[PDB]
Amino acid sequence: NLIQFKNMIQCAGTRIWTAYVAYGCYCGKGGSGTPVDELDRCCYTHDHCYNEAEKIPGCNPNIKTYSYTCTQPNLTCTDSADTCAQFLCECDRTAAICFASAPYNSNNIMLSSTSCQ
Ligand code: NA
Repeated sequence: NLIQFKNMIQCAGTRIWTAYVAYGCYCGKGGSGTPVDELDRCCYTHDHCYNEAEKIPGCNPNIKTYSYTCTQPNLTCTDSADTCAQFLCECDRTAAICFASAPYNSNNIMLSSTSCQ
């Protein structure tokens, strides 16, 4: 669930989802070239994760609602039976935690430069 993902973001970190709407070559719609930094790599992986999520029968990353808990800054994916929800929650949780641990070079914001092949 896209809504859950953004809430899952501010749980683990301090930066809201808007800070990521357009960063590097992969954070934001689509993605190309090679990630420019640690954060952009976070987004790179997240996208491949969703692409994978779609290879699961009846599994759409945008609409599928999963179960998880937030004991800030701790995230927990409670799903175990539902594979889509499980796998999908893992994607988002991984990215949320990744985002919060990686640095934010405001320079790599909105750039496309030669960097994003
Ligand atoms: Na993306």
